[PDB]
Amino acid sequence: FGAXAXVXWXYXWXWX
Amino acid sequence: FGAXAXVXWXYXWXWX
Repeated sequence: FGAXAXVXWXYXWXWX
Repeated sequence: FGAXAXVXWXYXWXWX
């Protein structure tokens, strides 16, 4: 979750 | 992964 990877920001779901 | 939850910063493994 959040800023890095998973869901949120960076790598996976949500946004860059 | 990273800043939020999972492994890294915030909620789960690593650091606050």
